Parts: sequence; structure tokens; C-alpha cells
Amino acid sequence: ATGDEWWAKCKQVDVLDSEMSYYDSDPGKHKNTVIFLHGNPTSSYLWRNVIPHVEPLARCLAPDLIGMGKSGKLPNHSYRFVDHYRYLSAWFDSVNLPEKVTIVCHDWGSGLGFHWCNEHRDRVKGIVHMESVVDVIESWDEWPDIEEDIALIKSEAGEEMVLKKNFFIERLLPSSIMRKLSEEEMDAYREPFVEPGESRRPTLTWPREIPLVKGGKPDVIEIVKSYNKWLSTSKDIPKLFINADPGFFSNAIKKVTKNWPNQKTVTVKGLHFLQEDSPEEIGEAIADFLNELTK
Ligand SMILES: O=c1n(Cc2ccc(O)cc2)nc2c(Cc3ccccc3)nc(-c3ccc(O)cc3)cn12
Repeated sequence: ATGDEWWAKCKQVDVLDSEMSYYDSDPGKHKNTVIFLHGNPTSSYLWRNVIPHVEPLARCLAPDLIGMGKSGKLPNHSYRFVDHYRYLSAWFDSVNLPEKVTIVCHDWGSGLGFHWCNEHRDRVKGIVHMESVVDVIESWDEWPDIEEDIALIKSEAGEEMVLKKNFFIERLLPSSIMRKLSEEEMDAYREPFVEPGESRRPTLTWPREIPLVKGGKPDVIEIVKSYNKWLSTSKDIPKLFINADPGFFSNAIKKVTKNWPNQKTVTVKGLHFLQEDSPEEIGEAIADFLNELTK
């Protein structure tokens, strides 16, 4: 599936002072509804092979985060977590959702999704998460050691690596897919970022937001601490952790969430971008989880 084929399936809606593109399998319907949230440096395209296993049984939506995919670029180039959340929250209000929804989320889309869920607890039917932002990072001994990588990307070298050389798209993304993407698939990930410069700013600001304590991002830290406390104590919120083997953050997430209530786990093969290696197994697990929500 080329990018052109995927985005031809998608719609666009005005959101605040911009616009967001999104997949909607059944517009305007209040049936069982699932929202899929990508992270960095992907788009709704990440879910293209997962959704076909879920949409037979549920209305499926998948937005492109602001500045990403086919969503609008912001002239102020401000793509912090709270900026993304402002646009994504307005998107939620613009697409005629039912009262309760299931959130499926990945990477920074789980940061946004966990936070949205924490702030709209009455709307949460269930949460499916994978390679997700489940807690703050204190010591690097619990997590994959990317301390120096984060120091580097927060330095002025990050502007060169990302805005000029597209580091997250051309180096990081293929490094955490087990197979090699076809040229058409790789071009779909490149398309939102083909212009060097501030078009690529979302893929640089996202890693600079990583919730390292004492890392200068106290608003992100408070947000993650808050939803972590809720997720750790929410016995009424069904959760599905999709564990990637070998994964990247998956081993740490398994430990961090081991005492989360009302959580089931399924393991699939993959690295960080597990959707590109096990889309069928992920989609089937989501479909089965939706069935369990009726209990
Ligand atoms: O902000 C982030 N998240 C968000 C996040 C945080 C905690 C969590 O539990 C889940 C998600 N994730 C990353 C990753 C992970 C990854 C991406 C792609 C390939 C290989 C690894 N890698 C980097 C990075 C890696 C090198 C580098 O030079 C600069 C940055 C940043 N990340």
C-alpha cells in the first residue's frame, strides 16, 4: 500500500487554526469505536495493516498528529507534547465520536492517549498500548540506555541531525523494523518530511520531550506521573499491553506495568515499530480484546 492509496482513504477536518488528516472506517457512527494513535516519526500509515483486522467489528479512526502525516504544519513550529495535545483534543471533539471509545496507542501516541484518557476517564472503554510511555525515567538502569543519545538530540546537533539529515526517518525508523520496508512504504514515511527544515521539527521536538526527571520538561513529567498513578490504580479500566519480542522499551514496560490492574498481555514478534512486523497478530489481539470489553 503506497502512501497515495492510504491517504486517499483518509479525510481532513479543520482543527483550531489548522487541519488534521485522519482515517475513518465508518464516519459519524456511534457503534463500537476504536482510535489508533501513532508516535514519532510515523503517521496513521503505521496502522494500515492492523486496522483491516479490527474494522470488521468496530469503527476505526486513525489521525495524523499535527505536523505529521497529512496534517497541517504549524507556522510557529511549536510541537511540544502540550501543543500536540491541544490539537488532538480538538480533533476528538470534531469527528462525532460515541460516548465511550477504545484507545490503541504507540510511542508518543500513548503519551497523548494516556493523558487524554486520564482527563476524560468517563469516555474510556479500554486502552491497548505498545512500546508506550508508561512512566517517567529516573535512573537509566531500568530502561534501555539512551542517555547519551538524548543528550545529543537535545543539543544543537539535533537541529542538524533531524532538520537537515532527517535522522529519525532515515536512520532510527528502519533500525527498529525487523524486515526491510519496500521503497513505497519507506516513501510513505518520508512524505510528510521531504522538505529539509522546519517540516521535520515534530520528529526533533518529540525526543526532546522524553520524560527524564530533571530534564527540563516538568510539564511532561507532571502529566506522565499523573496518568501513571491513574493507570496503576484504575481497576475499572481494561488494558491490553502488546509486548514486542525482542522490542525496544517492551522489556522495561513489562516490568514497570507488572502490577497494573485489569491488564492482559499478548506478545508478538518485533522491535520498536512492531506494527511493521506483526500487524496481523496485533490486529487480531485488538479484535479479541474488544470482544472481552462486553464483559
Ligand atoms: O522519545 C523517544 N521515545 C518515546 C518513548 C519514551 C519512553 C517509552 O517507554 C516509550 C516511548 N522513544 C524513543 C526512542 C525509541 C526508538 C525509536 C526508534 C528506533 C529505536 C528506538 N528513541 C529515541 C531516540 C533514539 C536515538 C536518538 O539518537 C535519539 C532519540 C527517542 N525516543
